[PDB]
Amino acid sequence: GQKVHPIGIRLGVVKKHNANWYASPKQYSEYLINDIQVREYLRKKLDSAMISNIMIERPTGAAKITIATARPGIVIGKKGEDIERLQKELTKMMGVPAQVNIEEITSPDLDARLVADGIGSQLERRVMFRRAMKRAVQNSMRSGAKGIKVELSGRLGGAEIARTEWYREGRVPLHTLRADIDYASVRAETTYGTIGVKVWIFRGE
RNA sequence: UUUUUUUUUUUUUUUUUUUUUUUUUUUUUUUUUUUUUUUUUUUUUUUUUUUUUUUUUUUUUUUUUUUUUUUUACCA
RNA sequence: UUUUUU
RNA sequence: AAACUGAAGAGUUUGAUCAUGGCUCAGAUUGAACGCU
RNA sequence: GCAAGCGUUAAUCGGAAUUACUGGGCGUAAAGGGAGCGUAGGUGGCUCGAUAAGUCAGAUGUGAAAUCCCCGGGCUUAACCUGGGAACUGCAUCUGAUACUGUUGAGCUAGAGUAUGUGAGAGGAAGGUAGAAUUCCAGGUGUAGCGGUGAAAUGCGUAGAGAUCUGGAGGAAUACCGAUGGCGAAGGCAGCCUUCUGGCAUAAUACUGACACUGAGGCUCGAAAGCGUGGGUAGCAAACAGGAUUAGAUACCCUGGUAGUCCACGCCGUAAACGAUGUCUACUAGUCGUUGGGUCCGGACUUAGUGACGCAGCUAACGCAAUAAGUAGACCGCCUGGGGAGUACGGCCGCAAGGUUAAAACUCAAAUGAAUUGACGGGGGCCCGCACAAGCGGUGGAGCAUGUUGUUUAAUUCGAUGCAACGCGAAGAACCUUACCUGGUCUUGACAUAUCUAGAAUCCUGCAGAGAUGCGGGAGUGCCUUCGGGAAUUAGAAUACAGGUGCUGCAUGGCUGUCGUCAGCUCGUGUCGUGAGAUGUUGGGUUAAGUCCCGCAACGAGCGCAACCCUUGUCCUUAGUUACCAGGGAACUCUAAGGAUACUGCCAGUGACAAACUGGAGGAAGGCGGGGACGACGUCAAGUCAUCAUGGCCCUUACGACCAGGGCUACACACGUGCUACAAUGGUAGGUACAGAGGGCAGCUACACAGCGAUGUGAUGCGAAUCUCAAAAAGCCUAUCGUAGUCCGGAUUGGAGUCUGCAACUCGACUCCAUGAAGUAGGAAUCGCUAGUAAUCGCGGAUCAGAAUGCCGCGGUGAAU
Repeated sequence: GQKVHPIGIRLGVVKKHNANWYASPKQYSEYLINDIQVREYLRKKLDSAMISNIMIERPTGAAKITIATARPGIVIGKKGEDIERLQKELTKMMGVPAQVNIEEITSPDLDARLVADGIGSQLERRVMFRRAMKRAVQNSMRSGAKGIKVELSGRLGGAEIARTEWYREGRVPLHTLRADIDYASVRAETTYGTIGVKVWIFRGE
């Protein structure tokens, strides 16, 4: 526990906030609470389709939610009937129409959250942690990442003593502020406890 | 028995001349030390064996007892 | 000159 | 014609190593005993 | 896995090459006898013969049968029985062979010895002698110290020391030479001279003719200490005495000091007696020293020693390496896990001390060698950081605030505990928070889904009660679809369950501290090593930096460093309101976006023809311009299950849930952080200046009036570059106080109020009047700070109804070193 968040330290130099609205000092708190509610609802509902970058920007009441997923087809549904239900469920627990327009991740091996959640799903499927970690490294490296680091922390393989393991390939220079490093941290709820999964994908400058 | 020596702080020792209680070691609190020693700062601490007696005042002067040491306890 | 221990 | 056919190692000293070196084990055997059957 | 058996125990061999004949070792792991001489023994040169014992071959006799093995035969198969073979590695007697061993005859010279000439040497034994120096004694001069130590003190000295000079006595050792130099079997042996005496080295000739090597027992010699008798006795010095040091100091240091050390003659018989390496022989790259000879032309060669390197070979490695630990041979000694133990007992030796030979029980699964990586050292070298030093100001003493301990309580909720817990979680406990205590209560429950019964929810009410709660009365009849009805909704009908700040941070995730913003930490390939590993990453510089350059069996890479980010320092451009004011202006400040500049870029030197450093110019800025964020691999089973999430454990009319009151605020006490002071560089009373940043509808308030004041009423502007908080204080001028516990300090207490809030008793903050406590500069000890810093002065904000001396920021003045 001695490292800054890669996204947060880069929030203004090369990255952008995944929430772009403006409020007044009194309105801001309720905007933020509603935003966090929508985010947690979305991440629990669309847990099948591999969404990674839900972005909330609300211009004057009406909002424009933008989810980026690697599998837009399943979350949109047939002719677009799941997306309408999602639209109205968002609108119900926000103020007025939440236009959710859905992007597409054309390289799911370069997004850190998709890699981390894949490793997590494999871990909850009682797959060897070393093999899952190495598979993710290989997949990202041959998909074209300039660097990938993946850290697995916890009771790995049912071990009584938790340990931290990791693999790195490429550069992933955390201290460089202009590095374009995607980062994700998820948890796999195994049968022996929680295993934390951290993924750094360094893509350029 | 006897004659001398005395008995005081936790201990072992100083007083004292009627007008007061002492070092040292402790002990307690601090401080140095990772922590304990050592060390350094502070403190606390005496029915002066007891009991009559004299004095305005006694641990100190008298008398008794009581512990302590000694030294004696011999002749048939 | 004088630093014992765990 | 034949009597000419036979040879395995492991554990344990160290943070690790190689050596030394003891201890221990896997085999065969019995005029056997004991326990369960 | 075995199976009518399967396991255990006992016992033997195996594995164990762990007694090694096959088939081990002894430099450092256990192991070379202290060294020699030599007895028994073992082994042993060349040539020509003899013999035929060993040896080899053949034949014969025998080596019982059974068993083992081979080929078969009979039991239904098999076990079993059985025929014939093979074998029985042996012994005996004859015959043959003669390479080797034995026994012999003759011969030989190469191993080993002899005679003769030269040479070196601390080889040994006995005498004598010399010169320095110490000590002692006796004198002359001389006067107050000497001596000793890290300091001292003991000690010596005015009865005259020490110093200096002159005589005398005596003992021991032999500076310089002096040297991995010499000699000796080892132990050992140093002045010089004589005597007695051993070995060695060397050139040639002659001679003997295997006379040799090794060697159990045995004998001899054998450092130092020690023992006996008799002498000696200067210095040194066990013991011993005193002085110091120390917690102690039977020591180390100091001052003395006896045995002993010296001699003679004897004992002892042991040493890390070491090269931790038995002796002897042969052979096997080389290079450079040195000692004693010799031969040739200052060198060359050859010998016997004595050293340093270094192949092959050897070794576990270190290392050895013609002076082997290599390649072989002869003989001897020794080892067989660590302790017990080189001990006991018994012999033998000894005057004794003791030596020598040498077990066992028992006990433990190790004990060891060499090397590797770290860590550490009261090891070495180089370097950095407010680490010290140089300074400035504090803390530790007072009162108060706050946190913790302890104590006390019904409870004083829980966690944080060396740095890196203690104004920490908590960015703000009257109720709430709240997790604790007392009491009053509820049980699918305050909260989610499954469900079916009525109703739009929702609003207004009465009483009882501290409240949670309990019992009752009125208004409303939703909306879309419409007679199935639906997003919400109130009271349960029950099972699932919910709920748990209950436990385990030593089951965990996430998050954080810390070494430490220290400069490190690794990897791939290559190479080296049996290997753990190494190299890279080390070295010469250089840097803030594993920064950079150059070397280099390394070549490269990664995370760290730096840079990219924010802020500040100068300028330019766009823009000019609510900002600004030089002459409505578009100058300026400012505001807030985008850029410019700074790069060792230029100059001079130093530097390996480098990296780099030193100084200079220009510039607002000069070398990293200043400040921040950014915290490598990892370490502390570091902190957090009470933010959260979570594995497991635990409670489900209760450890869950609701309400009122109380507690978290108690104080013999102790500590940690602070604030206010102890005053004159100041207090007080008047004037008069100069900020920044931040907040404001969950509000800030112009102004007026009332009040001593906190505040209260009316009212105005402002979601703010507009209005406001708001006046900055320290500062400057004048007066006064005149060193006093005061005109310092402002705790504590009494009284009266204002606000916030349902509510100020426990337990709020301010205001006013009165009181006026300790405190006069703080022990041992200890902390922060290197420049706009410390010190000091005010001003904002988060949390927040109210409640900062804490936290987070802002500017003012502004050092010392």
